[PDB]
Amino acid sequence: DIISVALKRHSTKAFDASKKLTPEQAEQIKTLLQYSPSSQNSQPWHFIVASTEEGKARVAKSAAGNYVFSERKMLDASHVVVFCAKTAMDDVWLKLVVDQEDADGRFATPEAKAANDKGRKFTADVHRKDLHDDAEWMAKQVYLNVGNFLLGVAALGLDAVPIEGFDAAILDAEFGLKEKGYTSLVVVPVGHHSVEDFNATLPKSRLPQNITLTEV
Amino acid sequence: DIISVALKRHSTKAFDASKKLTPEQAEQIKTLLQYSPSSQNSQPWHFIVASTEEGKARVAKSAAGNYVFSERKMLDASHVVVFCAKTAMDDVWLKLVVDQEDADGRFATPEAKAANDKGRKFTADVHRKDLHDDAEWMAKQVYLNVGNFLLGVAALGLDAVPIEGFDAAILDAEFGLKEKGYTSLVVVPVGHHSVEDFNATLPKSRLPQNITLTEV
Ligand SMILES: Cc1cc2nc3c(=O)[nH]c(=O)nc-3n(C[C@H](O)[C@H](O)[C@H](O)COP(=O)(O)O)c2cc1C
Ligand SMILES: Cc1cc2nc3c(=O)[nH]c(=O)nc-3n(C[C@H](O)[C@H](O)[C@H](O)COP(=O)(O)O)c2cc1C
Ligand SMILES: O=C(O)c1cccnc1
Ligand SMILES: O=C(O)c1cccnc1
Repeated sequence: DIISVALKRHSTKAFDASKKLTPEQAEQIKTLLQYSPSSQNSQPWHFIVASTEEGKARVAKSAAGNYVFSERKMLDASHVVVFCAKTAMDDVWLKLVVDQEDADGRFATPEAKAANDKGRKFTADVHRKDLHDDAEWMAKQVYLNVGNFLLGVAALGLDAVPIEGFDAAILDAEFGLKEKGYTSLVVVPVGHHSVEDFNATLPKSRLPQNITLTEV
Repeated sequence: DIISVALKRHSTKAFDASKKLTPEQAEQIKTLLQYSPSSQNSQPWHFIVASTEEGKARVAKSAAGNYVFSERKMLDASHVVVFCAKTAMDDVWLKLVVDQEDADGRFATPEAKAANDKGRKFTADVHRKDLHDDAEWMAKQVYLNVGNFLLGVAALGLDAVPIEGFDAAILDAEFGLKEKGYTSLVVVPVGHHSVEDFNATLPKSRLPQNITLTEV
């Protein structure tokens, strides 16, 4: 059951390099990434999935220097996912989203399609013109995908760890993200933990509900 | 299987008001909220869980004006969760987190406790003093909790919808959040969909992976 998974999952501190995802697991993690929800189904994201040693080495360049403890995680995991957010809101993307919704058969009429597009544009306009927070808004949706992903991969029986401990400017330059209109936010290595993962046997710790939660 | 869950879940557009969470499901959703991961185990969040008519009516005040379509969802769902983020980083919270980790038995020595606290404080200081983005950073963690929650509730067999379509200023004032140092970000009604939920029978739509995903 999913509660057992939420209580048993942990942030892996060390991965077993000999243990690779099955072909089926590799496809499943890509499905999890794709099918996350997002505000207005905006999907304001790109994913880099590194599974070769060369690919993972390129991602790990971002952990050089101050983030050296992140490096082994990045190199030793089977697959490494880099979660990127769109930095500017392009109208091309919004059209792409609604054209895909149309192709998938979500609209009964042209008028329903037009209304969906109008709603999405309105929301995007509120964030960019009224709140001046569109970059933040898009990044929040990516963090939502990360949360979905971490629970999903645990429910597949895989070990993972979310990493903010890397240099985003280096990762951006390594993959040319700035010019494509993306920024890297979170790196998530995925695989199986090794016997050196000290966190696997430690109790989980959270604040009590009487501190964080009010019932009304 | 979790992939089936991710592919079958949907944003509910209409709830069945007669269909309530079981007592056990109500406890399980609160556990999901508590046990989400967060950067540095910072847990920079508060949750309001409304299950009474009075409670849910208070939340639904925020679905006024531009947000009237959110009102039915908030009133008709069994339980409504408001996800709030801390707005100022208080040192009291950071001390509380590490004191809880200590009580749960995560540290072998006083030196390991001190190092954990030092790391957490360093990270918090980078966001507040160097990046000037601490509010954004805390809100990102709450969105991560939301993504965890949405998949978890689906795996429990419950329907949900995430809502950004509400008036946060009204919700903040209704519960006195500003003075407590929180801001409401996302409202998630939880329950069972009704036969009027038009989204339950529509195909799910996402951009193809050849647009959103690069393998390296
Ligand atoms: C957004 C995010 C960023 C994180 N960054 C790191 C990181 O850079 N290095 C690391 O060792 N752990 C990292 N963690 C793991 C957290 O410390 C961990 O989630 C938290 O202590 C709760 O423990 P758990 O994940 O075992 O439940 C990160 C977690 C999240 C959610
Ligand atoms: C952060 C967030 C905010 C959302 N806000 C709303 C909302 O205000 N009203 C609504 O009807 N749906 C809202 N949605 C639902 C999205 O439109 C939805 O996730 C997506 O279009 C439909 O895909 P799904 O059925 O896979 O969730 C929100 C989704 C997310 C992730
Ligand atoms: O996804 C939606 O339908 C949505 C998102 C934000 C605001 N209003 C609607
Ligand atoms: O949670 C952690 O261990 C963490 C978070 C950010 C950066 N470095 C470490």
